[PDB]
Amino acid sequence: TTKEFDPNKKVSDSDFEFILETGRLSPSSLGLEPWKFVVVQNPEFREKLREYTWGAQKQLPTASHFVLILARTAKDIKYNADYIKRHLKEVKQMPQDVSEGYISKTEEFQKNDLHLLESDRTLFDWASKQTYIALGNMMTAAAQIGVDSCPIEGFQYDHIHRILEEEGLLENGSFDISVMAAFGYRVRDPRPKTRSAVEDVVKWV
Amino acid sequence: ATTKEFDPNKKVSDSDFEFILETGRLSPSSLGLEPWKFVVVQNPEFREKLREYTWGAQKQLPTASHFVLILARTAKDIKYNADYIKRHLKEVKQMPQDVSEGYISKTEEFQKNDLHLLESDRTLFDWASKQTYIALGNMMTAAAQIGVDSCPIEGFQYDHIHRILEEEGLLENGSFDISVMAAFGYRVRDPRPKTRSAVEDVVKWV
Repeated sequence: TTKEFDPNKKVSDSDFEFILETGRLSPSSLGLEPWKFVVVQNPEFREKLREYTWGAQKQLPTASHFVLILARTAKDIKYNADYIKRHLKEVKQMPQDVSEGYISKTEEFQKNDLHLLESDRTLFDWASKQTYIALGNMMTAAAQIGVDSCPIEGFQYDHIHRILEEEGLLENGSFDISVMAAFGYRVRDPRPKTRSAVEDVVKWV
Repeated sequence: ATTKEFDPNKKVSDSDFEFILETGRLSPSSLGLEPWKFVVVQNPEFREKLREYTWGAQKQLPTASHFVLILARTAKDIKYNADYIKRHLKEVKQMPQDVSEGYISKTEEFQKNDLHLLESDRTLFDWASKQTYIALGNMMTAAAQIGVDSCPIEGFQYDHIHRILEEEGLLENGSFDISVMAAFGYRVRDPRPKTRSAVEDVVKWV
């Protein structure tokens, strides 16, 4: 938990590549990797975002690196989307017949196991969940090399969506904003962590 | 790091598993609400009841050293005006009554207007569930740091799993619902190497 960074201490290229790499190598439901990591270093772009990111008033100006994590939309991660076909063939190297079975399974999973086809937002939120795995792993990776981080949800979706859309970063409706993340070196010690009593959040069966 | 099957005769030590569980509990959450519960299911009978409707853990449930159900808080507890939040801010975060009133107002504006979380009970639940996926990742990474393999599991029939957890009393009068499951143990063999999109396809710099 850091809210503010040292604006003059930058995470090295190769430390940041390690953070991004732990994101890329994160697991995802069905191996679909329904994410994109947009690293926003451009000062002016940060300032546009900051106007609608109440939760990053200090983080955006000071962060060494700032990441928008995008999740795939229903357009791309519904069972029968082309993104999934390309993904299974080109990344997972799945034969055509193996991929047909995999897609069938994906279909049954989405429709009847988790009821993801209720709405386009339900599918989006499923893909977004996968991005929170990457988020956690990227923050943990950072911490392991002495790099502080802050997850950021405090933004006005409508504005952020507009800004990213105009910028072309959502790739004709393939993506939407999932969550943001600032990385850098803290300028002060964090609030000491408070957490629920162990017996309130753990039960053994 | 992708394991579908474990050694049923190699158990994670209580101490090693506590390290895993603790990194989960210490995970960050939006607004610090920690909207989760970790149910560790070691009872082989209970595993078998889950297994009947958990297609995605046919081999994991029998063989895992440890099996975890991660629950998320429902609309009942993490809607801005819910009592869970007041108790949480007061008793865990030690917020003065005046500070907590402001925090709740902010939570309300955040949920209604910033992220549109009150579109349905399911959208609000899915927000809390996303917090649980942070913990899930952290638990998996912690495991890997100490040589422990892990498998996340979404491959289950919601309706059946919900019913089973509900009947067992684990959802605490609608306070929780199933978010995601996780198996922990020692692999029976090395996994294939990971395939992933090339870095230039999933990273973009502005």
